[PDB]
Amino acid sequence: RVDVMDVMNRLILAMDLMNRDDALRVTGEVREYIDTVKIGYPLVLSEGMDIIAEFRKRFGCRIIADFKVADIPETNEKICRATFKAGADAIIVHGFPGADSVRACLNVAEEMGREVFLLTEMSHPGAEMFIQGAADEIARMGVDLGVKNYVGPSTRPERLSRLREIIGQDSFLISPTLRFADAIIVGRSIYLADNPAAAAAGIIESI
Amino acid sequence: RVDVMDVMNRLILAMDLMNRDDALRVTGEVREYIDTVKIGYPLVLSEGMDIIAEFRKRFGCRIIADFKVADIPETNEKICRATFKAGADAIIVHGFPGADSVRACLNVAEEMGREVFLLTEMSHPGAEMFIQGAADEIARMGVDLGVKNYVGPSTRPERLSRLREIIGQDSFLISPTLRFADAIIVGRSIYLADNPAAAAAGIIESIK
Repeated sequence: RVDVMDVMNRLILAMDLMNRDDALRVTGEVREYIDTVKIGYPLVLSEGMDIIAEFRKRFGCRIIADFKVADIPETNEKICRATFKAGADAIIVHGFPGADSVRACLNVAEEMGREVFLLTEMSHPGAEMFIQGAADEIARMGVDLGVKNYVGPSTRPERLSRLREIIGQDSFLISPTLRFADAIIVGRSIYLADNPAAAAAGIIESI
Repeated sequence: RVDVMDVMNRLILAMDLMNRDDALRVTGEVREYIDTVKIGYPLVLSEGMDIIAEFRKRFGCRIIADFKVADIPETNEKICRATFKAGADAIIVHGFPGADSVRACLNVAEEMGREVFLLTEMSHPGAEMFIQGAADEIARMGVDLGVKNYVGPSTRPERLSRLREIIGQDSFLISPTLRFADAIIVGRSIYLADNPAAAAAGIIESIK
């Protein structure tokens, strides 16, 4: 789809290592296979937000900030602004705090020319308690607000098809499958592999 | 209560300013009235996590990291560990992602001798959609897991009474009232005032 991001090889690296040397080194080993990297709080809190600009300059990659933004609207605005100022191309935001909290993020993203990904569901066991039951309504909330980028789980394929039905065929969907999602997110299988390149290149072979 | 934190004057400063100079300056202006300061992501992402240790050293204050932790268990562990290593005395965690996500935080806090605050509810308008309906069950989940520190909203007094009933009389409850909560959180009324010290001192006079 032209109006949503192009992710090289439909493979997003979840760079969840917490030290700068390893994150930069392991990312380097697989740089030829991916142009989009997802980073989260453990890395940025440990090493500083300046690491975002570092990735983009050293590897030329898009950065998705997996910050699971989940505050009140005013605070969400400030988190998004700081994150985009640091160079992030996109930010992942929770839907459970409701529509105004999501809209706050969309406002800043539109202002600054960046993207919001709405996290519709999670797949860790505790997600059954509240998240699973809210997933469909959160996805619909996103659609109603004009959200064009979504994160959904891959552990249950039939959940991905359901998400697709809600968000439509054109919105961008990434999942941690490619019949429904536009790109897959892979972390450990790559960054822990004794040969990250052998892991990455292999995954792209199947894709 | 002896086994939960003593907050000076029952007043927590929500230091939500985003630049280091102002945050340190305005905090300095009201330093004698508070020993517990809540810091969030806008400040820490803008200025670095090193600012946490700076607050504790310059003001001798306790720091609560209002990071609204809301990830999977493994990632929650790492966020908590990084935050505690940076010197935070406590961290605020969402309950919506469920019990294992909360327990991950509790594990690290117990290891490192720090505290987890469970956020049971929020008071912005959008909170009605999903958070309001989950609040009682989240508070009960906290109790069942041995959580001793909670954050609840104050805009609805009768919600604080309900929360207090669930968590019992001894757990520590903070809220943005003092008949139910152990301490109140104040931000803008203090840090955005021609004379923050006048605001802080005044608030403390009402508390008796």
